[PDB]
Amino acid sequence: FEGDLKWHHHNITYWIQNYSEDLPRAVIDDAFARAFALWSAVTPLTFTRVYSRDADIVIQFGVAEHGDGYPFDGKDGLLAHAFPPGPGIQGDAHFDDDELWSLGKGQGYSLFLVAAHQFGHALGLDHSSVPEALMYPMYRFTEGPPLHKDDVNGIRHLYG
Ligand SMILES: [Ca+2]
Ligand SMILES: [Ca+2]
Ligand SMILES: [Ca+2]
Ligand SMILES: [Ca+2]
Ligand SMILES: [Zn+2]
Ligand SMILES: [Zn+2]
Repeated sequence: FEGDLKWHHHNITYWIQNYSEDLPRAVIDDAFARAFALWSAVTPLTFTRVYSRDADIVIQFGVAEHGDGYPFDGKDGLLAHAFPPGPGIQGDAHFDDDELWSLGKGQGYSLFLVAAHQFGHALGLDHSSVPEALMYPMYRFTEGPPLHKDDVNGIRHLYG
């Protein structure tokens, strides 16, 4: 009788399929690892980076129509999107490479912050109505801690 789209295994894998040319590959790797670690700390879930098309969460940079019927829209506007837990395209996270990806300081959008938000979706979270929460549906650059009680409550409601 229990519902919520969620992963039914606790060790989730992820594959960085390609790379934006806006940042060094190591910096991109580290941004995604940091975004997963945000979630990992407060949940029984683990995240394992793999090199495999068969990862749970496939990560892809793309522009305009990129093969899922949810085209990106050029600069600004939509930044990224992610599908809820499930097989194949489900669980995957895509980033609009018509954006300038950075660490959010000076110019462009923080790849770390956007990815942390997308990974919330990829793990089954919807949007928050709390302006301060990571899952609030608007980008605000911050240097400080992104998680709010509401984000932690949401993920723990799903996974314990
Ligand atoms: Ca964990
Ligand atoms: Ca865009
Ligand atoms: Ca997937
Ligand atoms: Ca870009
Ligand atoms: Zn997409
Ligand atoms: Zn969102």
